[PDB]
This record gives sequence, structure tokens and C-alpha cells, in this order.
Amino acid sequence: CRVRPAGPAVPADCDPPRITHAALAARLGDARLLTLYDQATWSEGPAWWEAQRTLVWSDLVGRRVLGWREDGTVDVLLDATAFTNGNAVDAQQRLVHCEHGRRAITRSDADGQAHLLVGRYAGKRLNSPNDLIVARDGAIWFTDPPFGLRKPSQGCPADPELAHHSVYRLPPDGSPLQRMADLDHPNGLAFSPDEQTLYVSQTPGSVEITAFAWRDGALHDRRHFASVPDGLPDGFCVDRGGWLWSSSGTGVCVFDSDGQLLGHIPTPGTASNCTFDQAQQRLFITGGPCLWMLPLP
Amino acid sequence: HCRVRPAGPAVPADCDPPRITHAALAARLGDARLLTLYDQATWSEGPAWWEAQRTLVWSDLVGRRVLGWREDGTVDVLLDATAFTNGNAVDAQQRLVHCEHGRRAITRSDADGQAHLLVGRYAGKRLNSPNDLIVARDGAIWFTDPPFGLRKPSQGCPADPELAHHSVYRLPPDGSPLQRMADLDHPNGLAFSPDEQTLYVSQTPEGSVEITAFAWRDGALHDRRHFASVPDGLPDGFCVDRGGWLWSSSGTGVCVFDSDGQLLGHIPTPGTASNCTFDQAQQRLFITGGPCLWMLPLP
Ligand SMILES: [Ca+2]
Ligand SMILES: [Ca+2]
Ligand SMILES: [Ca+2]
Ligand SMILES: [Ca+2]
Ligand SMILES: [Ca+2]
Ligand SMILES: [Ca+2]
Repeated sequence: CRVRPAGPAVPADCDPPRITHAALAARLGDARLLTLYDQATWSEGPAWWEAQRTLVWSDLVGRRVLGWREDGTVDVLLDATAFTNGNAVDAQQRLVHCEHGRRAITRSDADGQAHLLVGRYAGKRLNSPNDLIVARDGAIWFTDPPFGLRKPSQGCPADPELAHHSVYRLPPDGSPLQRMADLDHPNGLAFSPDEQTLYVSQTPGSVEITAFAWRDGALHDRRHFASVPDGLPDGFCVDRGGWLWSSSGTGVCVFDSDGQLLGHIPTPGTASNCTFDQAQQRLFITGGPCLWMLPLP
Repeated sequence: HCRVRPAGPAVPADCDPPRITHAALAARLGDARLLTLYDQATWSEGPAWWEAQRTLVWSDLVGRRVLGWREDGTVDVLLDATAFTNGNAVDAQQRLVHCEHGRRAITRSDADGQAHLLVGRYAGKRLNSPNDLIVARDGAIWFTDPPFGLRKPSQGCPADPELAHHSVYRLPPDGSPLQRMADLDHPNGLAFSPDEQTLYVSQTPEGSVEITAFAWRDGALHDRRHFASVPDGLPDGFCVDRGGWLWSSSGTGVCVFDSDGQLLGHIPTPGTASNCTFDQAQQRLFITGGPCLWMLPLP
């Protein structure tokens, strides 16, 4: 099912970027936000799919996983989903998903069939996987806040079986799921370029982006990394240079590897997540019924 | 089949009380105040009272579910991951019948909780996107076929219609086939008068936005005429009571008209109302609108 015909993007109705740092000013130039789709209900988890040169993201509430093609076309990749939220792409260019409904991590084939990868920790059902990433070694890392258990429009209500909201690492060899850290409503996550630092946001309690040291098979030196001026640092991404681009109530905030705020990119509505394409020349941002994109020069 | 709302008392709705000018309607309502039975959907539609299960069945069109309100306040998912089910109705055998934007057809559910196809084409071409339906005393299913489900991603799958008309159809209980009874402009809600001599059908285009009345005599609809216009918004879905009054949804709540088309009063609702229906005894009025399912308990 094609939900948007091929066609050019239309400028988004919002104020141009507010840039402080000269380095970010050079990166964005006079780029202006564009609207790629605006017919969803609750856009989430954008992930660039190089193998298909498609931007994958889901409409959590509409229970679909959509795919934006470079010609502007938007197709339905997965329909009538079990409330899929976050999306990611593995080393084999396969799509992996966080599903609120099945409360698990799944992986789709070519037929568009999402197969279960894990739905329990130590024999107890996960809360409701929210966002995920795939490390270079193939392990899938993800957050498990209880959001999918407290809102009917986003899953099936239920009292949690687990007494913790954790960040987990699913080994690529089939070994047991690993509880890496307990947080307060962990949400988005992303590794630093060298994977020595893992960033995870918490959106209950302190609303922030937390940093962890990834070394010797565990997470260490937990500390506050950054806070966004408005709203929640929901989903976010880190570019090859080390900058963290995070969603927020008013748009996307950009921070350097030291946590310094460099600038803000307004969006017409609350932003839920964001990611870059392969070349990192296009910044995709999800939020409400929309998929926005900022073309960098 | 999960439970989306635990059992528990309803909460009064945050809206103004009924504005009643008619004395007869003031008596019918008494001091009744609107209640909220559910507020966690996205686009509530097609409420239908299911006597056999003493449950109010309705759809969350955008959320792709058909929900069921139990009298203790519990709300369960009756049909999940639907093909954008909109209108719901109950046939003589107490089976649920549905209008599905996605499958562009009329379907019927079994005790298995599975909706099976009844009809999805006219003259070999796919229907536009069945919106609302009713079941006549003779078992025939009547429904409206506007193209809403073909021009909004959040409510179906976009496509160019195969039919060059938006019709009201009649599906015979014996041997079909579908009967094209009338063509309208975005036909939406529909309901029969108690004696079934008049069929009311609303038209809600982007040419008139109104509730239209037809004469149902012989084997066709005759004498098309304007019946009423609601003060605000669209007369989406509506129902008719045993006395002949037509209770219709609108942008500000439910409007009540007598059989002569005279406005009797207005029942404010906190948000736009999409449809409404009564329970078996017609002692409780259920109203759908956005994330909500509201109810007005009559004395
Ligand atoms: Ca589910
Ligand atoms: Ca998230
Ligand atoms: Ca990501
Ligand atoms: Ca579809
Ligand atoms: Ca309708
Ligand atoms: Ca009805």
C-alpha cells in the first residue's frame, strides 16, 4: 500500500535554525526544514535503510512501519503491527524493531514478516521495548521503559512483571539477554563513534541524556551528559564527528561530545526522534503525524 | 483481546449540560449529565449495542480496533489490528456486522472473533470504503459508501475509486446481490424511522452538508428531500428512537430533531461527536467522538 505518491517535499512551517556555534553554522548553512509526510498519527523510530535507500519509521498509533523513498514516495513496509516503536538496521541490512504490543525485539525478513528475537529477561516479560540500536559486533541494545504498558493507543495495558526499567544488550550469538543498567524511564540511546560511550535518555526524576562508559563487558561511570531546554530528550542520534542531535519539545538540539549545546533546529511540532542518512547529509526528524528532513549542504 | 480499561465507575464529562427548549425532550432527559466511559482511543466511531453480550461495541478507526464496553466499566478489545473498521451494527442473529475502510467491504464477525467477508464489490468493482451501516427488520444490511477511506492514510489505503458514485446500498438476507439504492455526495450516517417508511442518510462532503430523507416504498427509495441541518459541524452518524426522534452527532454534541425535522434540543459534548446510538431499552445514549466514548443515562 502506497500512502504518499512520488513528489517533491514541501518546506515545513517553522522558524529557521537558531545557531550559536560557528561549527554548527557551517554544517547547516542556510538549510531549511522540509515535510516529507504528514498523514501519520504518532511518528517514531526513524532509521536509514541503505540497502533500500529508504528512511524507515513507524506510526506507532496507526500500527504501521512506513518507508520513505528518495523520490518522495512513502510505502507501507509493515502493516497492522503490534505497536512497533523504535527501528534500526543490523549489519546484514535487516530491519530490527521494538514492539510495544508483543513487548519484545523483532526482526523483519524480505516478506515483511517480523520475527521475535526476545521478549523476556530472566524468564519475565519485558516492559515494552522503546528504542534500539545495533552495535558493530551485532549485539542489539535497547531501552525498556513501561510506556507501552500504560497507554491503550500504544499497546496493551498491564502491570509490569519486571521491577526495573533497563537498557539491555542482546548478544548476537543467542546467549542470554544482558541487563546492563537500571534507569528511570530509559528512552532513546546511541553509541559514540568509538562505542566507548553509550548515551541513554531518561524521561520520567531527572529528565536528561545520561552517559555511560562501555568497557570490559559492562557499563561504567554513569553521569549526566546534557538536558534539552524544552520538552523531553526522547530519541536522538550521534554523528561520525561525535555530535549528539536530540529531539525535544521544540525541535532538535545539537551538542558536541562535551555536552555543550551548539544550536537548535525548530520543528513545527514536538520532535520524538531523529537520525541521519548514510552520508549524513540529510537529517530526518519524526514527530506526531510527520516525518521532516533537513538537507545539509 | 486485551483489556484496555479496568472495571470502574464512569467519570462526569467536562462540558455544558443539555440545552433543551422542547418540553417533551426536557422530560426525556431530566437532569441527566454526560459521562465519559473511555478516553484512550484516537478516532472513535460506529457504536452499536450488542444485547447478547450486554456490551456497547464501537470502533477506534485510526487505532484499528473494535472495542467493547462492559456494564461494569471494563473495555476489552473485541477485534484487533483491523482493516480500518468504521461502522458497526448487530444483525437479527446477534452477530456483529462491520464496515471496513481497509478491505473496502462489509464483513461479519463470528464467536471466533474473526470478521468474514460478506460483500466487497459492486458490478465486479471494489466498493469505495463502507462507512456506516444498519440492519433492517427483514435482515437486509444497508450501508453508505463514501470515499473517505480512499483519501486519508490514517483511515485506510489511498487509491482512486473504481466506482463513479457514492451510494447507499441494500444487501439482501436471502440471496443477494448488492442493490444500488441511491447515489449521494459523501453519504455518511443512516437510519430508518420506526415504521421503516423513511430512510435518513446524511451527506458530508468537503454539495450540501445535511441529513437527507428518502421514502422507502416498493423496492426503491423515492422522494428525496432535505430533512435537517445541524447548527455546527457535520451530521456524521445518528440514530432514531422508537418515538421517531432523530439524535444526530455534530461538531458540538448531539442534536435531537422530531420526525418533522424540528430541532428539539442539544446535548453538548467535550469534543466533536462522530456517532451515537441507544442501548436496547433506549435508556442510555452512547456517543462517540475522538478519543472518547461518552454516555448519557436517562431517567
Ligand atoms: Ca498488540
Ligand atoms: Ca522513544
Ligand atoms: Ca537510532
Ligand atoms: Ca492498509
Ligand atoms: Ca460515519
Ligand atoms: Ca447505528
